[PDB]
This record gives sequence, C-alpha cells and structure tokens, in this order.
Amino acid sequence: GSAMDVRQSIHSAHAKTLDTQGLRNEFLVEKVFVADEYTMVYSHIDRIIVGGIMPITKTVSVGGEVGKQLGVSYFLERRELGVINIGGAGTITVDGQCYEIGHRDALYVGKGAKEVVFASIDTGTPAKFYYNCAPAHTTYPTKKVTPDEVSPVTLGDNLTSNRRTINKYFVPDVLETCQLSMGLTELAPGNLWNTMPCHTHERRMEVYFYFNMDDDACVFHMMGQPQETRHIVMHNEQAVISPSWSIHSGVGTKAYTFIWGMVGENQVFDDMDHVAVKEIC
Amino acid sequence: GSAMDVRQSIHSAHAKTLDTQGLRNEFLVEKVFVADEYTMVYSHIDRIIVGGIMPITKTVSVGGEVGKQLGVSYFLERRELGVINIGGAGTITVDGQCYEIGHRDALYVGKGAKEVVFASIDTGTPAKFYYNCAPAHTTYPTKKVTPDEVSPVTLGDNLTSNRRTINKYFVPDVLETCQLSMGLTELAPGNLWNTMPCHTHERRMEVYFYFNMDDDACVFHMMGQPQETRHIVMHNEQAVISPSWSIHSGVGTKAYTFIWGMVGENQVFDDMDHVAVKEIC
Amino acid sequence: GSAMDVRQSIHSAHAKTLDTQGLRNEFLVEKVFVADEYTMVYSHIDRIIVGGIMPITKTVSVGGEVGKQLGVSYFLERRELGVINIGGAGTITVDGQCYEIGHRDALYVGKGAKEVVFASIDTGTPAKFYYNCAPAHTTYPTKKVTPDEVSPVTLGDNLTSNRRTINKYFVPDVLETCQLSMGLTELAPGNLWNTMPCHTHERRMEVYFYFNMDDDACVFHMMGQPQETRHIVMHNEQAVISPSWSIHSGVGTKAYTFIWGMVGENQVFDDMDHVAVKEIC
Amino acid sequence: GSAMDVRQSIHSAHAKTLDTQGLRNEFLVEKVFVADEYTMVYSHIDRIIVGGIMPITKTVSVGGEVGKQLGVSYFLERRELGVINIGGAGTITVDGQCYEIGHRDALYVGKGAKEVVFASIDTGTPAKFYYNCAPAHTTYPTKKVTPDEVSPVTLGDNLTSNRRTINKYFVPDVLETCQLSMGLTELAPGNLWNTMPCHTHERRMEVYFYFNMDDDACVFHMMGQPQETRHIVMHNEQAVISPSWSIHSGVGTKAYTFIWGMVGENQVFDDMDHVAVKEIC
Amino acid sequence: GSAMDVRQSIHSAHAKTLDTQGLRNEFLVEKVFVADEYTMVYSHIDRIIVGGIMPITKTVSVGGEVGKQLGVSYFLERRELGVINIGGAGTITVDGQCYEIGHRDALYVGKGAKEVVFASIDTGTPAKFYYNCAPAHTTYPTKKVTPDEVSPVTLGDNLTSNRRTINKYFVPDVLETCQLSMGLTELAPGNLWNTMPCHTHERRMEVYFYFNMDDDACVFHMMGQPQETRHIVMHNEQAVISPSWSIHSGVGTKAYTFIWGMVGENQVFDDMDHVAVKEIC
Amino acid sequence: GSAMDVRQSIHSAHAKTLDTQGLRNEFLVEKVFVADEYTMVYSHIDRIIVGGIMPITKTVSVGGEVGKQLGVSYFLERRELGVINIGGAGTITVDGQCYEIGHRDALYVGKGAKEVVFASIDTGTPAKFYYNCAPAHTTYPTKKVTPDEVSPVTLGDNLTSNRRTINKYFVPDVLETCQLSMGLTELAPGNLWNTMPCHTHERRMEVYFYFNMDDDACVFHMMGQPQETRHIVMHNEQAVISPSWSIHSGVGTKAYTFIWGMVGENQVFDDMDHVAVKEIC
Ligand SMILES: [Zn+2]
Ligand SMILES: [Zn+2]
Ligand SMILES: [Zn+2]
Ligand SMILES: [Zn+2]
Ligand SMILES: [Zn+2]
Ligand SMILES: [Zn+2]
Repeated sequence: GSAMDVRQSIHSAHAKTLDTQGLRNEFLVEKVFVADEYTMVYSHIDRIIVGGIMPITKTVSVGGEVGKQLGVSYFLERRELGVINIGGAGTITVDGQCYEIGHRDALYVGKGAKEVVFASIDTGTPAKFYYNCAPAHTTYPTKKVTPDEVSPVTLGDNLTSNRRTINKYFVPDVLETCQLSMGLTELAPGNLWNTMPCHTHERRMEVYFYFNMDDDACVFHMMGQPQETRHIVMHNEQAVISPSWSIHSGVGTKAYTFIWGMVGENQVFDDMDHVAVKEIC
Repeated sequence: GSAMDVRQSIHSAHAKTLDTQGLRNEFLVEKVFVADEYTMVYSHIDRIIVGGIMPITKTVSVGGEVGKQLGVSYFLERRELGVINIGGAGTITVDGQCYEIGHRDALYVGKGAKEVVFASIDTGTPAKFYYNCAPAHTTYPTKKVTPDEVSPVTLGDNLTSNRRTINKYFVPDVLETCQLSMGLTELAPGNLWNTMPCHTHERRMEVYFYFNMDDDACVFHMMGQPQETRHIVMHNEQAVISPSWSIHSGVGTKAYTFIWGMVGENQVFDDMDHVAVKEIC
Repeated sequence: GSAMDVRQSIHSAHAKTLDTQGLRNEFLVEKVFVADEYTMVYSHIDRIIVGGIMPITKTVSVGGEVGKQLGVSYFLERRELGVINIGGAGTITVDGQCYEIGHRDALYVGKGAKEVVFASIDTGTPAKFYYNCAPAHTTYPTKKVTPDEVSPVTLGDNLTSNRRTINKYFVPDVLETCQLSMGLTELAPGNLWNTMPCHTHERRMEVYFYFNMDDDACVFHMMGQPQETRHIVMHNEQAVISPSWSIHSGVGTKAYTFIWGMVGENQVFDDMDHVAVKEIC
Repeated sequence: GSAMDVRQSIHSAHAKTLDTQGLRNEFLVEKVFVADEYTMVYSHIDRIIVGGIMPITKTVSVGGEVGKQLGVSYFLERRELGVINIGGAGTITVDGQCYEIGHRDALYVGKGAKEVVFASIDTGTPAKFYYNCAPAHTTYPTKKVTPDEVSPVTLGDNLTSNRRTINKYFVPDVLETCQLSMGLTELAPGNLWNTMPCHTHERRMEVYFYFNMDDDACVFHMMGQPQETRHIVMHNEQAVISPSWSIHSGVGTKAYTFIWGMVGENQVFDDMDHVAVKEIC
Repeated sequence: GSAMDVRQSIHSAHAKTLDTQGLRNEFLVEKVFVADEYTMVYSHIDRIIVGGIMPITKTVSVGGEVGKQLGVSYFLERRELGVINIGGAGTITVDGQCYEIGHRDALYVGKGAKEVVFASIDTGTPAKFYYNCAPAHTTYPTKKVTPDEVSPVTLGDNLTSNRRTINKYFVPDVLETCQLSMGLTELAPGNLWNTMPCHTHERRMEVYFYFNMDDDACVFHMMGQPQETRHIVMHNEQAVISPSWSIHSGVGTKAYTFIWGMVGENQVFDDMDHVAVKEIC
Repeated sequence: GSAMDVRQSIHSAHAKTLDTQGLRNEFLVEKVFVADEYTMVYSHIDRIIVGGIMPITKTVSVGGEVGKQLGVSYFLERRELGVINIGGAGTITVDGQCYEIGHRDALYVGKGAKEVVFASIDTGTPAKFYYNCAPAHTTYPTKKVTPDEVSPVTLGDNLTSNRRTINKYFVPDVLETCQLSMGLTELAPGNLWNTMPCHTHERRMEVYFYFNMDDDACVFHMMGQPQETRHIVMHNEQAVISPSWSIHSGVGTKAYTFIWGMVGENQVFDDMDHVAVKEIC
C-alpha cells in the first residue's frame, strides 16, 4: 500500500559516529506535506507515527488499508491521533462525524475510530494537517481543541532571544490522552531560541516540527547527549525525531513556529534532567 | 535507590558490528535470581522491564520507591505486571490481597496496584518469580493463572528436535492485558530447538528466559536479521532481549525450558514475517 | 586452466571483525559438486586443497594441467590424495590401474601418481567423490578403504543429541599417510550435535563437509576462538575451512552426515585443547 | 622555555570524523588570558600565532626567548604583530618606545621590533591584550590605532538577529600590513548571529575570539564545509581556529563581542565563496 | 580556467592511516611535464605552488588568468617564483625582458612581475622548466642563476651510497628571496641515497622533484614521522610534497637527480631536528 | 618450558591496515642471538620455526622438551633442520655424532634425529648458529655443507647497487631435503639491494635474516603486495617473515649480508611471479 518511511531506534554510541547525512537519514523528516497525499513516518522510538496531510483536489483518508499495514483492522484500532492544522480551514470527519478544523484548530481522535477523512475548504489555501500518532490501550473522547481552550502564555525576553507564546493543545489540563501530548510555540519576530536551557528525559521522547519559516531561513536543531551535541540544519515544514537520551533545542536564522509532540511511559513533564547551557560549554 | 540495569535501544547496523562481549553487554541479562532480592532490567525497546524475585529469609516488595525511579508515585501506576513462578510454592500480596502462587502458577497484576509483596513458603525450595512489566494505559483485573486454566499443546517431533509442550499464560484466550503476553515452553528430553522456523515482527518485541538447564549445558540463542545472524551462548536462568528487527531462536546442548514475554503495539501473533531456515543458508 | 578458488590464511583478530558475508567469503565452500566437473579450493592454511568430482556424461581427470597450475609436472607430484565417495558406485583409475569405488568406499592416492581419472557407473545416480589433498614428501601405497576395514563406532546419546556412528577411513590404524587423516560421521535421526565438547589444535587444521541433508534443513557451524565464537549457516554438500586457532562444531536443524579432513605437522589426535561448552557460556 | 600550544593543520576528511572533544582539541583555544602571563598557540594553518596577555602585578614581555623557540633571534624578526586591548588602559613599549593603549585601542608592530613589553595602568582593571601574529617579509611602520581612526559601520537588523557594529582596525584603508587584518564586531543586545550568511575562502584563514559574554552564556560556533557543518560550544574569552575549507559563523545565547583575525596569500576580502544559509539546509 | 590540482594540508594522525593509493593521492604529483602546457599543483602546506612547463610548438605563459584564479590581478602580484631548467635551452621573458635559460640555468622572478612567458629554442629537445612558487610580501630583483654562480660541492662516499654533487641555486649566499630556497642534487652513478641521515623541521616544508631516471628505475621516497615512516614509489619526473612533521629521504634502484624546494617562516637551514637512521630501526 | 614466540598467519587485507609497530609485531624477529640460549619463533605460515643459538659458557641443546611443546616426542621427530654458522668455529652433535662446523659451514639435520647439541670452540668468538626448521615426512641424511662444496656465483653490478656473491647451501644441487632450502648472499661494499627485481610465489614462503651490519646502519626491508608495499626498518641480526602474497626485497644504508630460508609445497625456484620494479611505481 502507501509507502511507509520506517526509522529504527538508535543507541547513543552509534549516533555519535554519524556524519551530517547520516544524522539526516536517521532523524530528519524532509517532506511532511505533499499535495493530495499524506506522509507517514514510523519511528521505533516509542512507535510514534508522524506525518502531514494536505488535501487539495481530493480528500485524504486513513483507516482500513493503513491498519492492515500495522497488522490490525484499522489505523486507530489500538492508537490515538493528535492533529493540528497549520494551514487553511478544513474538516476532519471521524466515522461520519464532521469536525470543522480552522487555522490552528486541532483534533484528538481516540482509539476505536475506524476511518478519518481529511479535507480542505479552499483549494487555494489548503489545510495542512500535521499529526502525531501513538499506541493507545484505552479510548478517550475525540475532541476538537481551539486556540481559545488553550490559554496561551507568553514568556522569554528579547535579550535572551526567546520571547515566545506557548500554546499547549493536548495536555492533562485540556483533555485526557493515553500518552500523547502536543503543543505549538511561536517565537516573536527577531527571537530565535527554543527549549533553552535544554533537557533530556529517559522516560519520554519528543518530535519537533518547524514551520512558518521564510524560504531563505533555517533552524539549527541541536540534538545529542548534552556533552556530545550535534545539529541538523532544517528548513520550512520539516520534522525531527529525538531519542530519549537526546536533547532537542533549536536556533533559527529568523523567527519561526514549531510544534512539539511527546510520548512515553508517563506524562510527568517535570520528570526530566534540566541542562544549563553553561554545562555544555 | 535499588540498582537499575538500563539497556538502550539499538539499530541493526550497530548490532552487526558488536563482538561477542558487545552482544552480551547489550542483549544478555546474566543474573536474574538473587537471594532475598529482586533484579530489574529496563529496556528502551518498548520500555519493558524484566527481572526475577527469589524471597528466602524475607519478603521482597516493589512499590513506591521503584515508582519514584520511574518518575511516578508507584511501580504499577502506569504499568501492568506478569509473573510466573518457576520455583517452589510462594505467595504474592497485592495491596493486602494475598494470592497463593505455587510452582508454575502465574499472576497478572493490573495498572493501579500500589504495592506487591513476594514471599516463599519454604526457604529450602524458594519461589522463583520471573516477571515482565510493560506500560499500561488501561486497568484490567489482577488475575491468578494456573496450569489447568492454560490449554497445553504438544507440538514438534524428535526428528526436528522440537518436541515440546507450549503453555500460554497471559494471552487473549485467557485474560485481557494492555500489551503483554507471556508463556512457558518445555522441550522434551533430547529435543533442543525453540522457535524453529524463526520469525521477526516489526510491531512487537520478545524477551526469552532460559532455565531448568544442567550446570554443564548451555543454549546457543540465535539473534539478528535473518541474513546477518549472531548468537549469544547462555546458561541457566539468563534472559535475552530481542529488537523488533531481530529473530529469536535457540538450540540447547540438552533439553531445557524457557519463558517468552512479548509486548508491542498489537497482540496479533500472526502479524509476523515467517522465515524458512533454508533462507538463512 | 581450470578455475582455482584460492583462500588466504587469516589472523584471529581479523576474523573476529568479519560480518556474515565476510565469514562465508573466507571459510565457506558453497559449491562442491558440479556435473561433469571437479571443483578445487586451495587454502593457504596448510595448503590443503578441497573439492568434489561428479562424473556424469564424461570422466573427470586431474594430472598434468593441474600440476602446472601448482608449478610442478602433475597434480600429485608432491601431494597425497584422500577420496571418499558419497554418491553412486564409480571407479577411480590411477595411472591405468582401475579401482572400483562404491557408495562409501574410499581411495588414498600416494605421491607420485601422475593421472587420476574419476568416473560414474550409472549416470542416473552418479558418484560424488569428495576429496582433500595435502603436500606430501614421501610416497605411501595407494589404497582402497571400504566401510568394513574401518570398524565403525557408535557413541553419544539422544539426551545430548549426539548419538552417532564414527567411521575413520584414513588414520594410522588403517594405513600410512604423510599428514592427511579423514573420516565420516553420521548422526542418528533426531540427533544434531557434532564435535561437542569442542576443541582447538595449534598444530593441525580441519575442514568439515556436510551432506545427506534435506533441502529444508541446515547446519549452524560454530567456529572462532572459544570465547569469540561465530557461525556459518550451511546447507547440503558445502564445506568449511577451520584455522588452527578456531573451533569446529556444528548443530543441525535435522540429522546429517559429515566428513572431516585434517592435516598439520603431526598426527597426534590427542594433541589438542579440549573446551568444555560451559566455558563458552 | 615558555609553553607553546601547537596545533597541526588538518584535512577536511579527517575533521569530519572528530567527535565533540576531538573538535575542541584541534580548533579550540580554551584559555586566552592568564594573570601576569601570556598565552601562545601556534597553528600550522598559515603559521599564525594567537594568544592573550594580561599584566597585573608585573609587565609581560616577548622577544629573544620566544624568537629562539621559532629558530630566530627574536619573536618579530620575521613576523608582524596585531594587538587589540579589550581590557583596562595599558601600555605597550616597543624597543623603548612607549605607546599608551587604552580600552579598544590597538597596536600593529612591524617586522624587526626586538622586544615588546605589555603593561597595565590599573591592577584593578588590567589591560587584556589579544594578539594575532603572522610571518612577515616586509617591515611596515609600527602604528597605534584608535576607535576614532576606525570607521565604524552599523549593519544588520533585529529581525535577522544580526544588528551589529563593525570596527576594522588592521585593514588596507587604515594601514599597510604584510598579510594580517583584524577587526572587532559588537552585536547589539538581543542580537546573536555573526558572519551570517557565511562563507569560505581557499586563500585565507580566520581565527575568531569571543568575549564580553555573561558567565551563563555561550556561543555555538559553526564550522566545517558548508554541507558537513559541525559546532563548538564556547564560553567567554575563548578562540577558535578555522581551516581554509571551513566556514566560521557563530550564534550566541545572548549578545557578545568578538574579534576576527585573518591571514593568507592575499588581502582581497571579496575573494571568497558566499554561502546562502538555504544551501546548508 | 586552467585546471588546478589542489592538495589540502594534513594531520600526522590522518596520514598514518592512509594506504598506498591514499598516500599517492595526497602527496604525489604524477604528471609534472605536459607538452605545450604548464601543470600547477597548489598545496595548502605553506601555500606553495609547484609544476612544470614544457613549451614545444608554442610558448606557455602565466599571468592575468592564473592571478584571477588566486583572487588577484596577476600570478606574481603577491608571490615569488623560482625556476630551474632541466631540459634543453629555452627563454623566459618577464614583462618583456627576455632571459636566456639554458640547460641547468635558473631564474628567480620577484613579486610584481605581471607576465612570464616560457619558450623552447629547439622543439626536438624542449626546455623543461620546473618551478616552485611561494607567497611573497616584498619585491626582490629578478635574477638569472647559472651553474657557475652556484659553486657546487661534492660530498658522500660510495660505501654509504651517497656520493653526490650539491648545487644550491636560490639561497642567501646567492640572492635574496622572501621564503623560497631551491637546489639541485645529483647522485653519482651507483649511488642511491639522498637526505641521510634524515630530518624534520616544524617551521619549514620541502617539496622534492625526481628526474634524470631510467624508464626501468624508481625511487622509494621515505616520508612520515621518524617512528612511523611510509614510502611512495616514484618514477622519472614526479614530485612529492612533505608536511612539516614529515621526513623526506629517498633511495633509488639506480642513481638519479632531484631538486628540492623549501618554504616556511624562516630560512635558518640549521633549525631542524636531525634524525639518526639507527633511531628508526 | 622454554618461551616460544608464536606468529599467526595473516591475510593481505589485514596486513595493509597495520601501522609501523603492527607490522613489526607480526613480521619482525628482533632478537635472534641470545648468549647461552636459543631463540625460537613459530610461524603459522607453513609452520616454519626460526631462531639462533649462541653457545658461550655452555652448550645449548634441542630435543625432548621442545618436542613435547610440539606434541611429539622430540624436536625433529617430524621435522628437518637447516643450520648455518655465521660466527666463530663450533660443533653440532647429533645423537652422539659430532660435526665440526666452522665459520660459514652449515649442517642439515634430517627427520628422526633425537637430540642436537650446539657448542662453540672459542668463548671469545662464539659460534652463531642461525636455523630454519620445517615439517618433514621423509628422512634424508644429515649432511655438513661447506663453502667449497657450494658453487658461489657473483652477480649484479655497482650501477644497480646489487653486486653480490650468492651461496646456496641447502638446494637440490647440493642435497635432498623435504621442503627447506637456504642460502647466504653477501653484498659487495657500497652495494645495497637484494632481491631486485622482486617477486612473489603463492606456493612458497621465505624468511630473511640480516647481519654483518654496522651499529649505525639499517635495512629498509620492502614487503607487501606489489601495489601495496610497506617496509620494516631492521638492524643487525634480525629476521623477517614473508607471507606468500608478499614480496621480500631490502635496501641497506650500507652493505650487509643476509640468509634466506624457503619452504612450501614445491622447490621449483622458477615457479614465481616476477615483478618489474617499474610496475610498482
Ligand atoms: Zn523534551
Ligand atoms: Zn517473536
Ligand atoms: Zn579439530
Ligand atoms: Zn572568513
Ligand atoms: Zn627538510
Ligand atoms: Zn621469494
């Protein structure tokens, strides 16, 4: 069926020997949005599935076929889905129930949903549905989350180039999920740093997706163990997978927006090892 | 805090470069049963936790402290436990509820159980509780499983040295679990091969535990991708971790018994890639 | 002239870094029997030459041409030859003297024989002459050895899966040779292990040839230093070269038969380092 | 003799295999200013010598002894020196001629000067003389360069986090030198990027020195071939050597100031390969 | 424009891992003389440029175009040139001034010369102009040097196979140059060794060019650190680049002649580390 | 038991990765003559044993104990010995039979000799017995070989620095041996090259022993495949082992003498691959 980009899990000792292209081949997802298609990358790190869906002349659906590829009857038979629309207004129909998902609206689809259909309202400005999918043992209600219900928080300062607005869509304070959490953080114009100071967490893993970047800009995404850092240079609408032993911080050449997705054996966000940047240098 | 042996996940390209000791350091658990203590190995491959508990002069408990090591309040706050006793009669008390677990009896403890205490009835023939623990999002009832509740099946033939009795303890036909399944297979005297022909399954992983072996015997456990196989020579009461891209088949120098534990994103046991041994050679 | 597959000698430190294919390229002889042809593999480990001859529509001979390839006048000008027929009845003619070599009959040809011609009696069930050839400084009588003159010995036990019958064809008790010894060992149905416990011998080297195996079976041939073992998966009618620092033991998925050939600076079979399997694990 | 830290030249194929510590060992100068001493690093890349001098309780001189270490009679017998004071007011006496070098004043010492003595006016706020020294075949006049003699130019913008003031001290428009050029660039508060977009120049090499940074800040200095970039995390008052095949661009966690030094076979600053950041990603 | 063979600088730790071809690719210049063309090899080790010019049917000139390749207006705008003719009589015209350069005559061209034109008097026995070019900050007079003005010295002894005649063309005793020195040494018939005992010099580098060798002869050129020597097998009219950490000595299979060129930060020829051959063995 | 220096056989792909010390560890025998002792090196390349014996205050014998180390009853039970005395007059007693072996006299001891005792006539000028020992299947008569029994041949020329006198002691024209041949070649003063042009022979191997060299001299012994040559720098009285795939040619810094020993499956000295030195370069 549809092509499935599979990434293996990786040992820190192996990762530290990878050259530039080697790092990209393992951790970088270069193509997230493809017209009238959905992309799908399967990571053996917590078995999270990441991708993008951009419906233009036709709808794009996931269900039976994808499920068979996963050894089950349908895609979400034993999985939960988190979707955030960074493009134009669209709709997501779950087993017949249509949800209007506008710019920056989001939708969490619980375990048990048989078919999910994505569509764009205007072909001129198509919806760009970014998603993260994780194994789920229990069914929680499918829920639409708007920027309102999120209650954004602006932190940082120009001097530390981290003035930004944090929007947490899928977290305990908003709704119940099995293990998936997602949020969107927008750096203010002229501000470049995200996740600083950095951190690592043995019991959870994160995937970052960068977007809303000018064609001539990029983000130097920092990864690796604190004392053995490496970087991947990324451009607009690309995602990066972070092993549990790795940090995940980035600095752009211009301001940008990014989405973070996190899974693991717990949802204790303070269960992490904070790393002061001075320790790195 | 109690020592926690942590094993990282590993890429097939990395594993194929490991020498004999390297393979042992990564995949082999050399000591499972330690008097009056519990052993615990954490594998980043599906975050399964495995070990053994052998109470002799005192009971051994797991609960609050172990939970703190996992960033939670107690061991099973977000996990399920599967235990099989291969030693003498003992008991397992879950939050005050005492279960009599004799030789070859087993106990599944669901998510939410706060403290589990293991004990042996006779210090001369201590219980040997082998356990596998996996993340769980749903709470299923704690349940004792005995041999007469399991439907034993004899398969194989002497000519193929695989005459054996299969005993599936934690499987869909017996009880509901989130992702864990476990069983015990005993080879008839003079029969050496397990999991032959072999297989691999991208969506699940298994851990094998070998026991009931003479002091002068061993098992050559075959692992690796089908076309890049390797082996680890193991002795009595040792376990081996198998990545999803790896096979897991062993041949002893004498008959033996082993327990398999499996976790992953589905419990579709037929969702695998069968590998005819003739393909390997 | 005829193609000659040459294998170099190898250092233990080099061998331990070889991957699956690397091990096969160095030590495995994949094609031993080819219709109306003879195969010839030259190993710089004691300069032993191994191969197979399967005459069907024509006879196959070795003599002048092969000798020139070795820098001499004829193949056995400074070499001795040991041949064992594992196929249908045939004949081996040495400088005009015809020897009837039936199934499991053997022939030792001493230094000085100028031409050796191999033939099959029935094209439907051709002779399969397996041979080992070694440098020889003195001429010993050409001698036909039948399964009678061998006096077989049955050892082992089903429990250790090594019940087998040992047939030593070319050994001091049967005839005089310069340095070559050969024998045939047949495992009883349902028995899998050969050369266990294993051993190594600095002053001699062995070559194993596996046959009489079902098309769906294989043998996991164990090699390498005792504490750094590796394996080569082999199928019907394939041979494997063992360096002096390496062990040579194998376990099949079904019973099989194999021939061993040994050369070196002495024929003291007890001059070896025995290795208890428990030492390996 | 005074300790001389010697760095070899390096091939791009070699540099791309270096791990974090390896990169630091080769290209990073971790200690530049040491009380009452001078530091000295010799790079086989164009044989440039770099270091710092911080006189506190006594003067620090360079002359005869250093010359002997270079196989000549005195330090500047065949070399030219460029010094920039980033500390408190001080003086530099060249063969008896005393020059008052205040904060941000600089001094170029031409070939032929026998002894140079560095001093600080106030021990409470010692002068911090950063210097770059290169081979010189011609004698140009020793010359003091002050800020009002330099033509400061403000470039960049907050949106691209590169708002900065460029101060070129030793350049063709100011004075004549054999091959050395040096300048000081100060990023405005909240601006982090230097040398963006980046470049490479086969015929020249540069050394960057970062300072005026808070104790809790650092600079991720980007290096390497454009398609094989690496980074070195540096802290206050540390320098980095850049091979001709490498880029040199840094981004801080906070604003900072840095000095660049450049040598080579020409002083054609436009003789370089411009690299658009979009090419890297 | 004209092809430019660029060689990077190299670290001793990198060089010691290079195989035979790797050493040749880095240090050997296989083609020095090409009919009606000039060859040009640029080494990042002191930025010396080496090559050969053999005019036959047309003159060969260097000037504007080559200069542009170096980022300047003309080849010698910031460089000095040393040329030695090992072929038939020719002429070298510098900015209109014609110099007659016969067999073994030489010409030093100082910084500032805009165009240099090479020509041969007889096409049957063309001039073979070998040159070395180095960065130069000051202009010294262009000067023709004949074998007379050189005052040759014959040293060595047949017993040590180093009987030879040394001819130093460009050295302080003959003329002033910025950093370049060159000479020609001819081994007597039957004498094979050059530069023995060997040496190294951190502050200078040398390039050796071997010629006047029979078609069936070669020179085993020894290089590398004294305790980690390697060799490059060379034939008639080939040059070899030597890093500052490397020795440069050679032994032929027959007598030969060679030219040495040296550049660096000083012209103190006794500033070196002598190495007794007994130290090497 | 007496120390036995054992060298493994080696693959060309392995040998080409060895650094200077690695090559020495594998192929070089640094100490051959030790006062009142015998040295012994065992090479798995044809199982040749080499060493030296220098009796000063007492005799040195080889027999029973050494045999036990080889798994036999006595040293020469299945081996032949070739000895050449390069020191002062001495004697060699074989099972009671005393042979007077003066300077440059030699002795071949055939298979079956039980004990060999070496002695020196004058302690002031001790005998220096260099020996090569190889497996032997046939018993040939023990025989003393003197210079006047050898047919010396002078070859080479000063122009090719290979003027030398060849003395073949153990060869077909002198006596019968199983596989061993040995000779002594002395270069005339001022001549440095041996075995030039070089060669390789798949069916035989050689060991070279250099001596009569001044304390300030050495020999650059060339080895390796023709297109992947390496060298080992040796001093007085040191030996070097050459794999069948390797060349063996040396060039001294002064004249010297050397002994070659050769074994293999044939004694056809013309059965080799001639390599023109021009092929190497
Ligand atoms: Zn994180
Ligand atoms: Zn499995
Ligand atoms: Zn054996
Ligand atoms: Zn630059
Ligand atoms: Zn030199
Ligand atoms: Zn040879």
